[PDB]
Amino acid sequence: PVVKINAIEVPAGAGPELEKRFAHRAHAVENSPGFLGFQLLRPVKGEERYFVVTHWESDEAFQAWANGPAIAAHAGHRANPVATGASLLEFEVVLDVGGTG
Amino acid sequence: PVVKINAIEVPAGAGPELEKRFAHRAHAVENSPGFLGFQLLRPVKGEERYFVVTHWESDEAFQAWANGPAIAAHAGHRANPVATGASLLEFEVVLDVG
Ligand code: HEM
Ligand code: HEM
Ligand code: HEM
Ligand code: HEM
Ligand SMILES: [Cl-]
Ligand SMILES: [Cl-]
Repeated sequence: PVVKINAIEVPAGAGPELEKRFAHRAHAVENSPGFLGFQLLRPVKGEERYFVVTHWESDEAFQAWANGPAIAAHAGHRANPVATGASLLEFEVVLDVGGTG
Repeated sequence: PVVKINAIEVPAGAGPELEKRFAHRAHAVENSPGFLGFQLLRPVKGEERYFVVTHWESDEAFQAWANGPAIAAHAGHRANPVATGASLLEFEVVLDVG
């Protein structure tokens, strides 16, 4: 599997509103092919950006969503953005273990 | 829950060996209190560092481990470490959907 993280620059003070918007749209990507879930991570130390950590079965699955449906879903909305930049960080999962055994 | 990521600088070429070392030691943290697992993420685009993404029930559980047992578990071992730097990135989980 792969991990695609949007590392989003959020002005100081804007975090609560950004979190509210993500919580409201939390199920926006549900059932997209190859999609395995996401987390929104609020920065506490060592990073100032929020990390939007998304998980996919493959890079092709991610690319299909990001280039097609993700973009199309924007028409007929528009409130924001509060973010002032983003960087996509892309990775392959080498290992994934749980906490117990 | 919280996420503590060690973002480790690995020299080009050293990735395979680093991955081998983590795979061998993959269950080193198992059953530590508050520990919920980890992933090792190999960088493909937009980052050059490996991300060691660890999951904890609380910051306190992480701090207990990092300051105590994680350090003590090094004695009586030698490997020449391949990484050339690391940054701990710390976060709180706002939402986690499947
Ligand atoms: C510069 C480019 C972009 C801008 C300005 C933008 C801006 C926005 C804004 C304003 C929203 C609505 C949030 C709100 O206020 O409720 C949104 C939602 C969203 N964005 Fe974008 N975005 C961009 C690119 C992308 C890309 C490239 C992706 C994914 C590959 C993406 C994925 C999403 C998703 C999944 C939502 C939630 C949609 C829903 O609730 O149905 N965005 N974006
Ligand atoms: C999968 C779950 C995702 C959700 C629910 C989501 C939702 C959102 C929302 C609500 C915004 C507007 C933020 C604001 O008010 O400033 C946004 C912005 C944006 N998203 Fe995400 N997104 C997701 C994944 C991604 C991914 C993986 C990417 C990268 C491929 C991405 C790229 C972007 C970009 C480029 C923006 C505009 C940021 C800016 O203007 O500086 N999104 N997304
Ligand atoms: C500059 C400080 C550090 C150095 C030089 C260092 C170096 C190393 C080396 C060489 C190994 C063995 C890898 C192999 O098989 O070759 C190792 C293992 C490990 N390190 Fe460290 N490390 C440092 C700090 C830390 C810290 C702060 C933590 C956690 C908070 C940590 C957590 C671990 C863990 C969980 C292992 C797996 C081994 C086990 O305990 O069974 N290290 N480290
Ligand atoms: C929980 C799973 C973890 C495992 C299995 C693990 C394992 C390892 C291993 C095998 C090394 C040596 C890598 C090499 O050969 O260069 C290492 C190095 C190190 N680890 Fe991790 N680690 C874990 C989590 C952490 C965390 C959360 C931290 C954050 C403090 C950390 C801090 C360090 C540091 C500071 C080094 C030395 C990096 C360098 O010398 O540049 N480890 N760890
Ligand atoms: Cl985002
Ligand atoms: Cl590490």
